Amino acid sequence: RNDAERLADEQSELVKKMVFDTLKDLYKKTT
Amino acid sequence: RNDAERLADEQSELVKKMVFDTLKDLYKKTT
Amino acid sequence: RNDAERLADEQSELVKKMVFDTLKDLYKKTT
Amino acid sequence: RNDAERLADEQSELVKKMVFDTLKDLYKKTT
Repeated sequence: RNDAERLADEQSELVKKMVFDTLKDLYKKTT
Repeated sequence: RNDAERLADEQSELVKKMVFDTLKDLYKKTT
Repeated sequence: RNDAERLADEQSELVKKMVFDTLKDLYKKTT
Repeated sequence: RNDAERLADEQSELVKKMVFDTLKDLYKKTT
């Protein structure tokens, strides 16, 4: 069993999604 | 919508894999 | 002259700082 | 404060250099 593995995936997915929104609109300001 | 989107996507996945490993070690110390 | 170079640094610095706060408190939840 | 901090720092710089290059190309298309 590895809760940290699955658990870590969650938190990581939360950050990746957050960056998307930011970088998304941020990258739009240029183009 | 534009390159700005496809970009933010490449960054997220990049940041995810990065933070993904971090959390792993974070819990490793105490699981 | 390269405004994109210096300009890019700014935006990038804004994201890095943002991630710090997030990852900071996020990494604290573990330890 | 703890490893959680030193970590978030390593991630930021990592995400920065990543987003730093992106912006470069973003403006490259139109500067």
